[PDB]
Amino acid sequence: SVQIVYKPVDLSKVTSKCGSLGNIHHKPGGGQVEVKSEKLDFKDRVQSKIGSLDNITHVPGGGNKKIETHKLTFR
Amino acid sequence: SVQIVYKPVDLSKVTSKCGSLGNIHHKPGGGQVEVKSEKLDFKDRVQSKIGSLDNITHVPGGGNKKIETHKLTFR
Amino acid sequence: SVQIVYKPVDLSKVTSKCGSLGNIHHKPGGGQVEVKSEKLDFKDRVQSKIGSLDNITHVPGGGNKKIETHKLTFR
Amino acid sequence: SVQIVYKPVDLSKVTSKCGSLGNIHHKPGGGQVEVKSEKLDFKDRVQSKIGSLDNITHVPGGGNKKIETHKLTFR
Amino acid sequence: SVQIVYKPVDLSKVTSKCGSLGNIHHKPGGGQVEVKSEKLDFKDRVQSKIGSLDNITHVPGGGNKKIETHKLTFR
Amino acid sequence: SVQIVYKPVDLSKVTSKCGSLGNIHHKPGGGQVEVKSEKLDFKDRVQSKIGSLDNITHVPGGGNKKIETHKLTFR
Repeated sequence: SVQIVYKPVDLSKVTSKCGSLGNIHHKPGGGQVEVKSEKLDFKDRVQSKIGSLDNITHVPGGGNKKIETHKLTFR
Repeated sequence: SVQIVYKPVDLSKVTSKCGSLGNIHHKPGGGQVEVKSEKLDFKDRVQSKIGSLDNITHVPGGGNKKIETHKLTFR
Repeated sequence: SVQIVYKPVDLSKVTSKCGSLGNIHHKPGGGQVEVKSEKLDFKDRVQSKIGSLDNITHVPGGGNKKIETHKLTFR
Repeated sequence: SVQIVYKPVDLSKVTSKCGSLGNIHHKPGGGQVEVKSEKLDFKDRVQSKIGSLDNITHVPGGGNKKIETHKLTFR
Repeated sequence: SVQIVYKPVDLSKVTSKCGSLGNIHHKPGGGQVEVKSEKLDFKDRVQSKIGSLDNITHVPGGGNKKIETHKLTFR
Repeated sequence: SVQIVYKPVDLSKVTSKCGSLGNIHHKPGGGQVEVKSEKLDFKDRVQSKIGSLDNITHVPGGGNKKIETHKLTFR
């Protein structure tokens, strides 16, 4: 006689908390911004940002990836 | 005689909390922004942003990916 | 006679908390910013940022990756 | 021959969240309270409270009680 | 022959979160309280409280109580 | 022959988080309290409190209690 019992159990947790969480910002204050430009020249792509206060959260990450394999094989 | 019992159990959790979460902003204040331009020239694509206050959340990430395989095989 | 019992149990946690968490910022204050530009020339991509206060959280990381294998084999 | 295996598993949760939780109160404003008392008589206990704004959380409850008994008995 | 295996497992949680939790109060404002008392008489205990703004959290409760019994008994 | 393997496992958690926790109070304001008392009489104990602002946390409770009896008994 042969008996095989195959009963792996998974109760595990996987978790990511990525970015800005639970922070307090109280009266954050951008000052005056002046940009003055004259007679400039450009011969390729210009990417420009101007501003008094920028608050930015950027999250390419925090991804979860679970790979699981089971392979009971007999004779 | 042969007996195979194949009863893997999955109760596992996967979670992502990506971006800006639970934050408090109290009276965030952008200042005056002045941009002045004269006699400029451009010969390729211009991307421009101007503003007093920018609050931004960008999340390309936070994706969950579960891949699972079972392969009971006999003779 | 043969009896095989295969019962691995997983109760594990995997966790990441990446970025800015639980911080307090009280009256953070950007100063006056003045940019004055004249007769500049550019032959390349221009990437430009100007601003009084920038608060930035960038998280490419904090990803979780679990790879798990089971391979009971008989004769 | 006799074999007895006694392996109850407990993974249970018990939880109470009693009182005031997660509320927001914005500018709650008690009015003017004026009490004028004259020529009174009291012949037993006086218990007295006077006030403009009261926030009160009282929790006599929210208790958790787990009673667990195991009694394997043989002949 | 006799074999007894007695291996009960407890992984359970018990938790209480009793009182005032995670609340936000923004500018809560008690008003003026005026008490004027004249020619009064008292012939037993006086308990008295007067005040403009009261925040009170009182927790006689929230207790956790685990009672656990094991009584393997043989012949 | 007789064999007894008494090996119970406890991995359980017990926890109380009683009182005031994680709250935010921004500029809480008691108003003016005026008490004027004239020609009074008291013939037993006086307990008295007067004040503009109170913040009271009182926790007679929140206790954790565990009782755990093991009684392997043989012939």
